[PDB]
Amino acid sequence: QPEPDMITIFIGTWNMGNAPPPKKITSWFLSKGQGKTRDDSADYIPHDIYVIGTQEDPLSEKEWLEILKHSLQEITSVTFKTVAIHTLWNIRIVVLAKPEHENRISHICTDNVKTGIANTLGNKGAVGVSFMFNGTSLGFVNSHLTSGSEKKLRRNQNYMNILRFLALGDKKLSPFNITHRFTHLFWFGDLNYRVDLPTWEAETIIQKIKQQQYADLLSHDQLLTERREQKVFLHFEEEEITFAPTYRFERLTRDKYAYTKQKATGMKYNLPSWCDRVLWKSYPLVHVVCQSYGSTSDIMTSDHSPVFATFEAGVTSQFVSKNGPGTVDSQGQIEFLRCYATLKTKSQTKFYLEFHSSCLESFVKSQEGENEEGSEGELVVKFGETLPKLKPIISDPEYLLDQHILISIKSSDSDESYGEGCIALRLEATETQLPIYTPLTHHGELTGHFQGEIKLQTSQ
Ligand SMILES: Cc1nccn1Cc1cccc(C#N)c1
Repeated sequence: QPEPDMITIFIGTWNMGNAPPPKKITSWFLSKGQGKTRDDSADYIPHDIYVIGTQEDPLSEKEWLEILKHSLQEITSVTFKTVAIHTLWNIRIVVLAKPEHENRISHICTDNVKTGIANTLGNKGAVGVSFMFNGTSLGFVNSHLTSGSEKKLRRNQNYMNILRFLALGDKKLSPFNITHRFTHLFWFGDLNYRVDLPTWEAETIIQKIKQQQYADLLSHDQLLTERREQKVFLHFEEEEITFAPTYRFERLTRDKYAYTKQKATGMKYNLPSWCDRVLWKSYPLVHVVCQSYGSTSDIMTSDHSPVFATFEAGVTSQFVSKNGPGTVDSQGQIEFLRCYATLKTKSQTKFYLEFHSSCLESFVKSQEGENEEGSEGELVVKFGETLPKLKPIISDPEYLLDQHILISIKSSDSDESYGEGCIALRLEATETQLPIYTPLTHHGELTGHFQGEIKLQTSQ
């Protein structure tokens, strides 16, 4: 029975508004309603992995697991295995997989981050799950960020605290936060970004939604505008939104947006908004295609509609050769030529690199580079031809070209990372000097660049 080279992943996000669900929620798992929807001809075909994020979830873990498993069994006739379930307050993530994947899944990690301080600590934050699927790392984050049209800066701060402090994936990757630890990272939830238009435009906004004319609303979506200005979710993707705003509805219909200020809302307006979102970030040149992104029309127990997204995602097998794992394969090498880092830092310490990869027995520390002044005020750290030759565990090009090298640039004085990036080994050629590039980030913010050339030797 062959190992897959592709899987399909369902991502769901639903703020349940502290209400039990209705008896039927199958439309959610089938990607039916508004937006980019799944073809009817696929309805019996199970996804490989279902990841369900809920917010304001009033159910026990047991109660929700029963509803999810029975939902998927009715759809697919498959009894899904529970990979992980993790709850922080009323924020929950559930990972379910086809039984045929049970022995493909390992290294399951769960964590949560509570956001805010005092007043603002007690119900917002994130839960997450990570695991290996054969040779591929997968990470999943469900976050409920700060509410309120006038708190986009707080939401961006929540994002940075979640990606700094959520402890998922391989702890040996110590310089790297979750935005570098996974082949595929899915981040979803009630991100709570609003359509930033005047309160007096509420009925105009409703009109536009009834006409399915979303262009002038999306141009004011705080998540799209904040992402465009590189304030949040740097280097994440999102599919185009072609579904109505998922918030704020009157319960038990989808016919009415309830936007007016009420004591129940702290006298705040809730203009129609795309609160409920799915984004992702995959390593360079790994196959990831969004095949649905939409909202249900028939689940109305909450003031939010459920959102679905599905993805094709490239996966690799757990590779064994006569040599690695357990030794190097002398027929393989990774060389870096003419490499330099450009850092936004004002500091004057020496810097060294760390190369981390599951194609190495352990990470590799370089010698210090040579600092020069850049023409426009920057620090340029030159490595020239000084970088250590990396010794992969397996030389087979069917393995090695699918791998990635994570790069950290660290201060010699403090050993702290100033920047983290990732280089794909999916090169146009082997035994050939080829340009490489990655931006560098720290706490998910741009801190500089790493560029140079690579020369990859495989056994072919
Ligand atoms: C195969 C195995 N033995 C111990 C732990 N695992 C990984 C695991 C745990 C729970 C659910 C799944 C699935 N699906 C996989």
